Amino acid sequence: MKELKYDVLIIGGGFAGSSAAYQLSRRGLKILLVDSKPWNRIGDKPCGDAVSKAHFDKLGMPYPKGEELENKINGIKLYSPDMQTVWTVNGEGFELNAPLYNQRVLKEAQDRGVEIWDLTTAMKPIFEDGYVKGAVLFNRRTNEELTVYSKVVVEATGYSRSFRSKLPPELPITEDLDDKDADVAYREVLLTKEDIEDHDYLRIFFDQETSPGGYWWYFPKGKNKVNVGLGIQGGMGYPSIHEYYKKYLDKYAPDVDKSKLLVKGGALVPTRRPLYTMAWNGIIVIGDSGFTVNPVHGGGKGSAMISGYCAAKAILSAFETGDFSASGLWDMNICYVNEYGAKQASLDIFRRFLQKLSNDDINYGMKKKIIKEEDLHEASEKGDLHLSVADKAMRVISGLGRPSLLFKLKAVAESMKKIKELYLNYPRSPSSLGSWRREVDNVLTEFNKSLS
Ligand SMILES: Cc1cc2c(cc1C)N(C[C@H](O)[C@H](O)[C@H](O)COP(=O)(O)OP(=O)(O)OC[C@H]1O[C@@H](n3cnc4c(N)ncnc43)[C@H](O)[C@@H]1O)c1[nH]c(=O)[nH]c(=O)c1N2
Ligand SMILES: CC(C)=CCC/C(C)=C/CC/C(C)=C/CC/C(C)=C/COP(=O)(O)OP(=O)(O)O
Repeated sequence: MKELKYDVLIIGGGFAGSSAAYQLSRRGLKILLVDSKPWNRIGDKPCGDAVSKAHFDKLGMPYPKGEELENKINGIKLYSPDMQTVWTVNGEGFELNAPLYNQRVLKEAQDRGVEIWDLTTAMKPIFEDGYVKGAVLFNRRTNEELTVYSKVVVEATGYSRSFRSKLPPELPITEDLDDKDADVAYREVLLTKEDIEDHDYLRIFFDQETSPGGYWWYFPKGKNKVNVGLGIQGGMGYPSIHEYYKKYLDKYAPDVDKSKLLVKGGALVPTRRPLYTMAWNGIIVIGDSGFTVNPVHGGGKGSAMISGYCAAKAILSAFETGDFSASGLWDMNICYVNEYGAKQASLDIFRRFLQKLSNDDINYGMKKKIIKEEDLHEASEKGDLHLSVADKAMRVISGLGRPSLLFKLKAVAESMKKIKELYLNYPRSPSSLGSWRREVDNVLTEFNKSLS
């Protein structure tokens, strides 16, 4: 078959893959990006389409404009199980036309010298001499089966992780996902009968009965269009998520016109710390494939762009040293962990605590204001549950006269603090990965027991 040689092969053109291509463009490298979907459908995976504005600023990513920006977000209203207490969190964000923006990022990267092949699937990984040296592609637009060699393969295949899963199981880069470390999520976009009240605000409904292990959401895409859906924890034996959706839709979205359905569908969402290493010999993994999703609220498009940035940084370093080993690509880990990874690890622990709380716990916690918005902002943005804040909440929880998991909040804050410092001390070399990883596991397995 035909053989082509590139510097970098990016597999997957999602938020992760497109950002990696964008950040790498116009810097002396020959890049090829492939995606199984046709160009017009790239980036249409079922999503809430809600991304923070802060993510676009930090990475120097182009703002969504025109048709790419369906609705400006100014904050989030989150509700209690009994709908009695409503917290409001202010902050600017965007309700996106995800495929439209995703395709502009691709188009711009293409204008910057990056070659993009749509309708192309990476079938078989080229693994020779202990290294990832490319992949076998199938371009069904030209019906070709090409062999593409590369110094670095960027794995950005989403939750399916279809490429790296076909690699030898001895590679740390083939770490799989535990069922309970993921949520299944489903959403629909409908037009509403009446105009949406406070359409510049997102709505999040916490309820362990209507969405166990997750939550419901009401994300307005305009004055009369809303993205409504839910997420539940996998590997728990819960019935189909569409059963939960069909049963409790009217509670969280009574205003929607069910005869004006636009899109529908669902997918898997990783809710854990990232891969213990996101880089190995001749390969870097980003996006959902590298578990870059926020463990608490499930947002992963912002952190996918971040992983793409760090992937671009590490690859440029690898070429300047001519070293494409795990050691030569190790900056991928150091960069991402400092940017979002260390936060994920801390929120991984906090997630496990939240998922086991009862509706009575959440109702009491929100009504009695165990934390204020000042520390809530500090939480899901820095991953820090300050010990002074936990103490302030525990004094309120002390007023509870019934048994509850809330009484372990201080111990949770200490475990979060512990694993946070552990990730900030991420191994400087691949030869320390095994030792560090087992220490992380010990922290987690210990914590799982402390919640009982
Ligand atoms: C229902 C629901 C709701 C939400 C969310 C998820 C889900 C399922 N998320 C998470 C967010 O959707 C997700 O984390 C990001 O899209 C991750 O971007 P990726 O590019 O890694 O994935 P993505 O799946 O988009 O990328 C995979 C791409 O690679 C291609 N591909 C795969 N295998 C291939 C192969 N072998 N060869 C070629 N191409 C291949 C696929 O065709 C696809 O284009 C979210 N996030 C957020 O920030 N806020 C939100 O509101 C939500 N809400
Ligand atoms: C539904 C699933 C699976 C995930 C949803 C993921 C979420 C909640 C995304 C929300 C992103 C968004 C539009 C946030 C806007 C509101 C907000 C609190 C933004 C916080 O970001 P910053 O802009 O940094 O906040 P500040 O600058 O105000 O501190």
